[PDB]
Amino acid sequence: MNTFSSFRKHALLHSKETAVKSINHNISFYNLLLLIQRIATGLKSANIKKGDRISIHMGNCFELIATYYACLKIGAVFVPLSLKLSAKEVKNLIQHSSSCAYIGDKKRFYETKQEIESCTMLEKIWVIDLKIEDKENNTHNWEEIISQPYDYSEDNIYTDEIASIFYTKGIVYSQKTLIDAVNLTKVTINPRLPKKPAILSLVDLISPWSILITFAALQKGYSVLLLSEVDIENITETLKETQPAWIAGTPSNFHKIIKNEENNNNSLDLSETVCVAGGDSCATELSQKFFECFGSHLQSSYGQTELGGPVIYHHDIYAINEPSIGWPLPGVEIKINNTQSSNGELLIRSPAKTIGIWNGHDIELFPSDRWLATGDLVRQENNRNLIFLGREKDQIKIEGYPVYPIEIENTLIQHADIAASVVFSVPDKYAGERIIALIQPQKNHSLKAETIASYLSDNLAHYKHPSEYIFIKEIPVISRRKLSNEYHLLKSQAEKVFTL
Ligand SMILES: CCc1cc(C(=O)O)c2c(c1)C(=O)C=C2
Repeated sequence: MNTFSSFRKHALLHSKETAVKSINHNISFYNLLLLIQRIATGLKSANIKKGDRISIHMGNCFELIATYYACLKIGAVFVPLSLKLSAKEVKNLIQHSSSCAYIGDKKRFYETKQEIESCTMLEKIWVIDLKIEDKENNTHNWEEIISQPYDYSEDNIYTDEIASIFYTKGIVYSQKTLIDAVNLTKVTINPRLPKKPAILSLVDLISPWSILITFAALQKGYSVLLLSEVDIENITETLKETQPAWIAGTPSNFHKIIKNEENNNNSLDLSETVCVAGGDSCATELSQKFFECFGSHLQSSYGQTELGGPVIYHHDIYAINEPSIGWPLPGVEIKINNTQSSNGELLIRSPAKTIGIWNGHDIELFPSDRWLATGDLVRQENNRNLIFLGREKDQIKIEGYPVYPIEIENTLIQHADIAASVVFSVPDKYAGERIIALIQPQKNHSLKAETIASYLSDNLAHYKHPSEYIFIKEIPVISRRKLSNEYHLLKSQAEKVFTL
């Protein structure tokens, strides 16, 4: 069982349950399968064949998930085009990917029309809500692909065959890569037992992590809630109405949800809700601000397209007082380049092996034993939790020993008088580097400098101690490199500078 057959099995055994819903629409598992079958028939009637690449370019809608599944059913290689791409970058990917067809919605197509319609290898262009005067040549209305009943034609799909290309470099997934990537993602979707759960991903469904989440949720029998851009702009209001059991988002997504409660009397109840902050870093500081706002125990996921899917999962960030990213998922193997130290660079190999990189003309094959160098520094505890020591380019050297800003910042944020902090170093003639702490005092809370110093005496080794404190009422926009370059400016704008 491949990804489409897994969906079809659950769809046919739980046919009347809701598979996908929006605020004002819903489709059952069975009716979703019927839509998928119609699209497949339309694709094959348009002479789309196995191995043909199809660029997909649309916002969150039921047709997007059905189109993925229709591509999987007939073996058409789907190529999702991020909504963040300009018209210029969209056309480049259509050309680079050697796509011969394109499926998009009205908003994205009309932003991109000449570019799309000037890619001459595109035999078919299907647009949801295509305007009638634009039905001509190879541009078709989406209705034409579903106008014909399912023809019950068979499909021979094999696990080694290409399934999709996800551009960061076009990362090629086989059917097996997707099976294994969804299997990793399934382990990270753990809604609480309802006293039926709906899954929400705030990342666009065109983006690989949401694709995997959606497959994984449907295969577990959950419904998937799809939100529009305006729905997410009004996320607190949307959440109060839709009440999903599980929410994936960026750290920025959840920071926004926290901010909205400050100014919205009627509190949103996320206490039963399981929330997963997804990224390539650590969510420890977010998790604890997230707990005293909502009483919810934030989780995190760590992965990237080159590793197939999520590879490291923290099912309870707030339970670990040090910054940490969690535990390798099943089959995930790690290596820490920590020669002669306890801390080192995290190297990962994933059980979801991507096939290679599409370079326009050939697939650059990956030796399936290759490790990925993350650029992140870790230490592995006895229980195999990965303590997160930050971004390797951010480490500081003090008397030869490495110092990790993320670690100092996590200690600093524990103080109630500190709203936020950023630690970085500046050059120093005879010490090499000097540690600076940029401290943001909590509003109203009166400042107070040696308190920080004495606090840090009690909690970090001396060599990690900042040599200097810059008190600033707002920290600029975070890149410790840029702030280090602005060190003299920061001091001149500072409300106070304390030098030890
Ligand atoms: C599909 C590969 C993948 C991509 C991304 C991303 O945010 O780009 C993420 C993860 C996996 C993840 O586990 C949390 C964030």
